[PDB]
Amino acid sequence: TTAKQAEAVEDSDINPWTGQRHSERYFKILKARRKLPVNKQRQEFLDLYHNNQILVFVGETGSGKTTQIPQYVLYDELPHQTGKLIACTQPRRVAAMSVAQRVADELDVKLGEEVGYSIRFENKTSSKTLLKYMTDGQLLREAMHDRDMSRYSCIILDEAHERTLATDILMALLKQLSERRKDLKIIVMSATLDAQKFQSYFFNAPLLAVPGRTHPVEIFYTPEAERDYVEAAIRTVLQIHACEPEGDILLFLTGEEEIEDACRRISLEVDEMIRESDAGPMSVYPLYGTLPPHQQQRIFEKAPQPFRPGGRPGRKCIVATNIAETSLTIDGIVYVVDPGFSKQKIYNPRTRVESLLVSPISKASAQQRAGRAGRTRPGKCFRLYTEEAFKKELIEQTYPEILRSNLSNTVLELKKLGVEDLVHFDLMDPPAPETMMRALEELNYLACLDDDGELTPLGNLASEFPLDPALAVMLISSPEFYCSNEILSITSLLSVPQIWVRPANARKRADEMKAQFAHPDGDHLTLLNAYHAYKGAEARGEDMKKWCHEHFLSYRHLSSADNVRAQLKKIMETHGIELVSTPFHDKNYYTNIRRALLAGFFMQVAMRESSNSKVYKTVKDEQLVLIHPSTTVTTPYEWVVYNEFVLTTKQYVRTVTNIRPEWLLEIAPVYYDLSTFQKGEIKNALTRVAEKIRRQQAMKASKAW
Ligand SMILES: Nc1ncnc2c1ncn2[C@@H]1O[C@H](COP(=O)(O)OP(=O)(O)O)[C@@H](O)[C@H]1O
Ligand SMILES: [Mg+2]
Repeated sequence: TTAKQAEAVEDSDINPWTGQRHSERYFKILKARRKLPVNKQRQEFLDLYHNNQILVFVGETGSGKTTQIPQYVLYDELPHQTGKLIACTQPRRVAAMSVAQRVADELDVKLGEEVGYSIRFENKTSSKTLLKYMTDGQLLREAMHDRDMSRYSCIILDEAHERTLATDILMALLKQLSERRKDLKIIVMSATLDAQKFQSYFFNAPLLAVPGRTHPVEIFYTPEAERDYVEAAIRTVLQIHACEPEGDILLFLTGEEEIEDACRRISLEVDEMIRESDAGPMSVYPLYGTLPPHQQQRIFEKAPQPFRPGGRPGRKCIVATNIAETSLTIDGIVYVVDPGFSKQKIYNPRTRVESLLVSPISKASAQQRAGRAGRTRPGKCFRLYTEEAFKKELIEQTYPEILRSNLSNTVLELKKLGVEDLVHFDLMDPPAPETMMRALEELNYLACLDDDGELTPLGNLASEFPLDPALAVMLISSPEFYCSNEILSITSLLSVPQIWVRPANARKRADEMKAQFAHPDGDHLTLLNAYHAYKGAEARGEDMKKWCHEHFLSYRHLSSADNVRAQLKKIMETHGIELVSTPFHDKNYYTNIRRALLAGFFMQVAMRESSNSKVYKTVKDEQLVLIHPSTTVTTPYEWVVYNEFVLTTKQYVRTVTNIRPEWLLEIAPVYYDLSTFQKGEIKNALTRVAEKIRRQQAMKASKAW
């Protein structure tokens, strides 16, 4: 129970968890581990853990705080083994999976056995699991079925400073739960030191702070901004690899596509650089949210060394998103390239505009990025933006995600959790009252709540799905349109990255191939066609990776979509939701699907303003939009249902499907209650089609007597 006793247990020959003998790797890694900053304060941790129910832990990135602390807890409760588990929550998937693998290696056990991870649609655990690294959202969803979280004896909320939505809701739930369950330990971990609010919130909880031990980082700035930050970044990476000593490079970018393309171009220009120059070898690794486990783990490979000793220093380049900002640490990094951008989620209430958007980072973010370089040795950060700009463009911190998000899912989850008074829920930072209200009416239109604010059977059923309320409701309602299977496929496809691949060498081909999958009526149906082609090839016995390459489709994203589809399907079967399909010979096959979309996306509809323009106008928001140029639809109809709302230089809607206005009035009578529309073109059009519907009811057949 004391620190040295725990160490002596760790030092033993046999593995206490598996009854097998420890490997040499285990002792190598152990001896390595005990050099970490958190180690020398282990005892001080244990004390604080032994005398307190709730504890606040604060340390810099690279301390050991995520990999070591759960293990400290594990070995501490080892002598009196409890039947419950240890949960560590990471706001980022990749962090959870990667760290799970690491701690698996440190405990000398198989991943998914004693140490396991839990992500939405990705479960690497079993009955053997004592330590689970999960996404905070995943734990939040577990709480909905288990309000007291009876399977956990200790819960470690990690990376709390990121102030994500699920983390905050979890903090509230756990504050309220610490009063009921005194047998539950709670450890809140952070990187930013200002956790006095965390203390005050959790009944003045104690604080353990690890002294920062980062080496000095020298910060470099450009003279004047460079418009295209990507090639700036690439030329920077090249200039470093050619004109600097030993070390590894951390290059921050925005998303998957940018990262892959940049990796490829860097690889090319480095390859040519080898044949012509003094520059040594350089391996390049991508790092982003959707990346599969193997490719995640490949970033921890060590750099290649020169062809001949004494010169040509070789190295690694990690082209990562802001995951590498604070969530995880890579050793060997000495240089950091910071273009100053990240993909941030923004939400405007009034305009109802929810969107992902590449935007300027925060001052705090910038400082973290710079900080990573000076861990092992003193390092330098190349910031592409100007110093003056740094000083006065950059917001000082990224505001709480709660403050900038759609709270429909949140309110649904809270209702499922039993919260009967939302506007008093003791969250750390209460959301804007009008925003949460908007969540309430959005839930009202989906018929997930009754007039008493309680869950509709449909709402309760919707909470059982790992989906946004709209998507969930669409899926659940689909049997009424006699196309549940197809809507399942489409839900799955909508829940994974885009499936299209467009390599630089084969663009014209790729595009054309994409066009071959195109359905005339909409993008959802195009996705459906591609997926069906994929399943046909799979059934036929084809090599699906080769088939996907050959057809310019992402095998990763498609297989992922199939995984998601499987899980959603068995959730559907559990709760008695019918799986039905219209015979393809029927003329209503596609119309049933297009209509089925309106069950969940009746609020994301736009109307073409005139024939003299390609401009569409959203319903009840009066937002001017264009159909995104990445459409398989060559003939957009007057009315469209869109899935996404992206903002670049112009406001786009993405993944649109042609619909008939009558369907809006039929499937969505309450929301398209015409008397609740403002004066304008949309109201007039819908009025005309309504009056048209009345003419249609020419029949006077019912009269009986
Ligand atoms: N997947 C991994 N493979 C090898 N080493 C790792 C891995 N993840 C983290 N580490 C090491 O563990 C140390 C502590 O980092 P970690 O505990 O993951 O996060 P935190 O910064 O919260 O402590 C780092 O110095 C890093 O070198
Ligand atoms: Mg960590």
